[PDB]
Amino acid sequence: EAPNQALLRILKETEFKKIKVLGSGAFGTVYKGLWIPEGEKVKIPVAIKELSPKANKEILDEAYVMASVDNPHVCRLLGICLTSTVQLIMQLMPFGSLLDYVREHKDNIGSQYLLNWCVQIAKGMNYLEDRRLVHRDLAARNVLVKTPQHVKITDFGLAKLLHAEGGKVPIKWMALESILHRIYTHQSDVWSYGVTVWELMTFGSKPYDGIPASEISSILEKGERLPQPPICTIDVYMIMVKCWMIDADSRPKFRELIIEFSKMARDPQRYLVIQGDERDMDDVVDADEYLI
Ligand SMILES: CN1CCN(C2CCN(c3ccc(Nc4ncc(Cl)c(Nc5ccccc5P(C)(C)=O)n4)cc3Cl)CC2)CC1
Repeated sequence: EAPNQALLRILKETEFKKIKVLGSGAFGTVYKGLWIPEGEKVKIPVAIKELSPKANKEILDEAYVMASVDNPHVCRLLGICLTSTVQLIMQLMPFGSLLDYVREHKDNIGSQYLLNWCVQIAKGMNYLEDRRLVHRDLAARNVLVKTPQHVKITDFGLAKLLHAEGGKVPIKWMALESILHRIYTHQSDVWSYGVTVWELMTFGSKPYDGIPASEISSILEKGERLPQPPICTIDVYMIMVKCWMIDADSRPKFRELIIEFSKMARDPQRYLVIQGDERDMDDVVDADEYLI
């Protein structure tokens, strides 16, 4: 396989200011912050993630993956910070996760935005497929909003470079072959993409709500799937159901999903039916403009 010439960038802690906690949870807390490269006269809005030798081992594996990807629909790592427990410095996505955003603004989200997000997530995933990377945890919570017009895929803690494995994982986004056999493919990412689209089309509902994860395996086996969303035409709902087929070779490819959702994005009202669809920081630079 080709040699990975990606540059790991080490960043000085004295160059960052942690401003507020963006989130806390199972992982180490994520901070909003400012990165001021010395002598460069730029202020770069960043998100800093920190969770012990087991912690540093897991965070440098994610830094390995994120340092090796360069696409507009994939979250970008700026560098790492050599703290006793290593810090991941990434680009700040000001609007949070697409899951939260779609819930907070459901009364103002139209069909043009929903289908454009579907195109953009598929472009991210098609890029990860070109790089032989299996994300394994695609979900609306792992798609971040830079602007409502631009979204990027952001969580690589489970990603693997093509997969058999052992460990904890989110069952309600997983392809049935993964639940039963711990197998993962780009095609099983397609299954989670369908669930992610369903999360968007229902303005942020939880799949298989109030059903134990232990039950999900046999619900899927008997032939059951997630319901058609109210806003959804059979055209859109059929694409989801195709991602949830049993034969993984039968599900669509990410390059085909780009085409399909792109076509539906030219006549959005024909494919999604939503009521009232028609209706000192001077030196700040976004990470996407600060190159080297
Ligand atoms: C209902 N209230 C009203 C306020 N809303 C919250 C909205 C969600 N929040 C938020 C999270 C992230 C950003 N930007 C951001 N950029 C870049 C990154 Cl890497 C990032 N990572 C991150 C952050 C927190 C949790 C998890 C992660 P992960 C594990 C996906 O890496 N986050 C901006 C915001 Cl606002 C905080 C404000 C919702 C809650």
